[PDB]
Amino acid sequence: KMRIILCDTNEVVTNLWQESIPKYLCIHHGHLQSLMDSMRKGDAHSYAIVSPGNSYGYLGGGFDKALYNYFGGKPFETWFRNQLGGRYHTVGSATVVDLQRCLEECRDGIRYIIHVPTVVAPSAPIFNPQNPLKTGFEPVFNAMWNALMHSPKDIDGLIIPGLCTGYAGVPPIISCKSMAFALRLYMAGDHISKELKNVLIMYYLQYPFEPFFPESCKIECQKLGIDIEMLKSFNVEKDAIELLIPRRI
Amino acid sequence: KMRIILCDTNEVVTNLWQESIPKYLCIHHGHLQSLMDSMRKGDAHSYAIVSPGNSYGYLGGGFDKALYNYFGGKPFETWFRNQLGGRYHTVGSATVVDLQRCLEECRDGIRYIIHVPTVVAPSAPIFNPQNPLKTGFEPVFNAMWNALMHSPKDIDGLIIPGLCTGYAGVPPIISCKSMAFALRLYMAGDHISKELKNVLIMYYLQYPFEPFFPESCKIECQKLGIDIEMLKSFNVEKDAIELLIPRRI
Ligand SMILES: Nc1ncnc2c1ncn2[C@@H]1O[C@H](COP(=O)(O)OP(=O)(O)OC[C@H]2O[C@@H](O)[C@H](O)[C@@H]2O)[C@@H](O)[C@H]1O
Ligand SMILES: Nc1ncnc2c1ncn2[C@@H]1O[C@H](COP(=O)(O)OP(=O)(O)OC[C@H]2O[C@@H](O)[C@H](O)[C@@H]2O)[C@@H](O)[C@H]1O
Ligand code: NA
Ligand code: NA
Repeated sequence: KMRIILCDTNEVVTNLWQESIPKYLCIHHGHLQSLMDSMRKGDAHSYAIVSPGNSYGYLGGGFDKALYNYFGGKPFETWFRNQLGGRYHTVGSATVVDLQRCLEECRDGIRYIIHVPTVVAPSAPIFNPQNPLKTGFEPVFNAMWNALMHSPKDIDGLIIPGLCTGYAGVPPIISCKSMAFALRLYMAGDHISKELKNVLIMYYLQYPFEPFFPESCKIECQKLGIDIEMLKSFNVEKDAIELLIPRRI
Repeated sequence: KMRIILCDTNEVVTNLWQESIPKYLCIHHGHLQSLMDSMRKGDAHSYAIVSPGNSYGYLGGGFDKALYNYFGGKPFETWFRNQLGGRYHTVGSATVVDLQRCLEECRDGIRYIIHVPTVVAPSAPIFNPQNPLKTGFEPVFNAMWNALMHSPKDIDGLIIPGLCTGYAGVPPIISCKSMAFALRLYMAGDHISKELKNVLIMYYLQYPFEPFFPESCKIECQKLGIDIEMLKSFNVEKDAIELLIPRRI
């Protein structure tokens, strides 16, 4: 129903998206601006744009900069930061900014910006090859999961760029995988219970805590064709997402 | 106006709280249960309890366990998890659960539980001495900041235990410092602009990004008696919070 548009100027990101994801979803290699211009020859449709930002709402670089240019520059940034309460928002949070208030700056079919801080400030990458899990796989998944969970149900399409793949410095190979996983859970709809999705996330993030693996979910894995042994030993650095969410689903 | 009650069974945590914090705030060494029993000889008052939990809302250990016992055990946990949508909530998020619905389980003057996930699951500590900042100072500050920002404005008191100091495995000496800082910013009220607080957080977390340090905040530091040089070089492991928020304020 809701179209998901993955947009990014880095072909490495777009190529990786093509590989890890099975209409309902579209991939666009190129600038957001052009995708927007391109978004004027179809409906002759309201969207929300996920933007990986900083904890303060400044839009001085990366994807945020495209948003800054496209929506009115420095007055828009000023307005934007005020919508966020002008204060610190933690990485792990997500805030929807309604552009409808433009009527009090309006443009195209974009009504929302889902602000998801990926860095406190771009003073240094968040990534550390010593632990690609805590500084890569996990933060990207969380940012994607929150953006999806916060997506207004009234929109026609959701525009999302690579997350943490710019100033945050997370390798695309790592980010794309977590984005693909979050999206795969979301697209599984009700074919997988919420509880089982919770369990799949827990093992994907390598937190093998048995007490949080209910028997009902074990029965559901057997019914869905998910190998429980491989689930309990899922290694985010070597195993395919398919082992958690079979495409047959 | 709003009373803040720091409660914890670990005397190391309570002792450290005494040292890093200057009525409006109370410290209680002891079990939450007894503080609640104690909370019946004063008003002859509605509170909110901050609870450091996991991403799934299970209440099987630590402070959450006290909540589990006190509010109805396994039916309460079941109800609690449903209030959270029965799904994954990221570390960095905060969700207020209204116990008012008890009338459809009601007890004392507690109306809210501010659920702040500090771990995905208690399968291992989140702390790593290799980087006490990214795995200690920062996550504790974020959890405290969010709990405070999410505190309902209608409550009389806010009950908070040590955050990340149990199953998360963050040393009290580190956690208490970040909790003290978050609380010091909050208690500074309007005596410090929101923007300056943003800057103090940024440097406290060691993200020295100059472009995010507005000139107006520099002028405000000079006016408030804050040494800008020491701000730009604040070292969370060696410098006193006082250097960021002078007690004279
Ligand atoms: N105009 C654009 N169009 C499409 N994609 C873009 C554009 N500009 C950047 N991108 C892509 O968007 C992705 C996101 O990178 P960033 O914007 O840098 O975000 P990430 O979390 O790394 O970093 C966010 C941080 O960087 C700051 O610019 C931003 O304010 C925030 O503090 C990258 O894969 C990048 O190639
Ligand atoms: N009954 C109690 N009364 C007062 N303080 C208590 C009590 N039980 C524990 N505490 C204190 O509360 C603090 C919080 O520790 P945890 O509850 O373990 O929480 P922290 O983030 O480490 O870990 C949360 C994680 O542990 C799990 O139990 C919980 O569900 C979550 O997954 C500690 O300083 C601990 O001494
Ligand atoms: Na950005
Ligand atoms: Na707890």
